[PDB]
Amino acid sequence: VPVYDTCTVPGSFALTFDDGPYGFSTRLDSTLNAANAKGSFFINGQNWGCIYDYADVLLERFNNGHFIASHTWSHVHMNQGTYEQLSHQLELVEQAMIRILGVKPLYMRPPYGEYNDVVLQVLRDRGYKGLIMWNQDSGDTFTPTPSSAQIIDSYRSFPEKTISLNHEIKDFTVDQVIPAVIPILQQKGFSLQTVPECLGLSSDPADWYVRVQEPGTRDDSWTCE
Ligand SMILES: O=C(NO)c1ccccc1
Ligand SMILES: [Zn+2]
Repeated sequence: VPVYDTCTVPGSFALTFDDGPYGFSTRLDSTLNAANAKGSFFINGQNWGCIYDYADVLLERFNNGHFIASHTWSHVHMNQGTYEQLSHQLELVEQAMIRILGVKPLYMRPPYGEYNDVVLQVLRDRGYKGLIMWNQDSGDTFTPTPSSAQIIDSYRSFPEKTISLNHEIKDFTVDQVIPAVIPILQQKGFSLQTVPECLGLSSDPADWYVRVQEPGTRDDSWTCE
């Protein structure tokens, strides 16, 4: 399976967000949507909330052309898992997206940026088309944590074709950084694209997923316990 860390489309720039959705996600998506900016979201199943409790955010995200991909169910250190454990960690997110959205993801980003040959083999066997890394880090999960002003200033020098790592579980990323950096990036000539579009893969959201069935209605299986 191919590993990607840099866009190829001239002028493109990928704002990417890990570990969500979360309690500020509706705000984040409204900010992106108001600027016609597209985000890439690498979601968990049970980590900072249960994915089924975020179904409405996920549906808005899906239907507005944002890119949704897997970050594993439980945010595991994948280099420590067996083939079978990793397959389960991916299957569980696939199943949630099948229930909520009717589709399976074709892409994923490994927690901690940690992967190996077992990870790549599981991805190949499960039909994934790509493992998505990054090439610039906002620092929003560094500890001690930089200020929003520091993060915004770092964004002023991230060049074209950046795939930027952010975490939507950080309130200041949603409330301070992204509202400041969208105009910085758009006004200097960058196109805020999803990762597949910026890689010269398809710009059609339907090509980022495999349709399995019609989206489900919420029932008692929409649970993480
Ligand atoms: O899982 C992660 N981000 O979503 C991660 C964690 C540590 C370092 C780099 C990335
Ligand atoms: Zn993560």
